Amino acid sequence: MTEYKLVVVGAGGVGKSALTIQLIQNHFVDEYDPTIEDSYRKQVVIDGETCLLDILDTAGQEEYSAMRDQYMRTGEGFLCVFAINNTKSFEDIHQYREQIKRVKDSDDVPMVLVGNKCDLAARTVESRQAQDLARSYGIPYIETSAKTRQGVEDAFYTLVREIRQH
Ligand SMILES: Nc1nc2c(ncn2[C@@H]2O[C@H](COP(=O)(O)OP(=O)(O)O)[C@@H](O)[C@H]2O)c(=O)[nH]1
Ligand SMILES: [Mg+2]
Repeated sequence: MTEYKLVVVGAGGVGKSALTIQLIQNHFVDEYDPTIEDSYRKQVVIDGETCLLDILDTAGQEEYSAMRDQYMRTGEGFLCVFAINNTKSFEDIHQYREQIKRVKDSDDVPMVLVGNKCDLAARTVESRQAQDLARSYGIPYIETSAKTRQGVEDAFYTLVREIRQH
């Protein structure tokens, strides 16, 4: 049984928590108390090999924050969540994809830019924009929607596949 860390990072509201709890409790949550920071684990099987995945769903909390930075150095999988129907999450992934290079002090993490909130018609972020920003860094782009587990499997799976190959 291997152990991988899903270092999640994105805008506060894209649906990072609702995505984690979904794979765990299995239910759409509209308010999972944004004022809560804890590590959510999950034992599942990727492809004939069970592997404990310590999901790291950071929360809000302002002021001093040294535990979130320490996790950026310990975990390895980076699920850069970005709500396509928000736009601010996109600008949040631009800078969020620099501090990761700070912590590890290098540009070679199994990075993964996911676009949450892709189960609606209001598409403020066209796929061409996320394709020109993610493809530029050389990172895979996927879709996700906690409102129906749509894409949640393509993100978590492709994440363990990037850490294994590395
Ligand atoms: N339609 C839709 N709304 C979502 C989705 N994920 C989050 N939201 C909305 O965004 C808000 C924040 O969700 P939540 O996951 O609790 O916040 P987070 O912890 O910052 O991700 C909620 O009020 C939801 O209505 C999703 O997959 N689909
Ligand atoms: Mg939250």
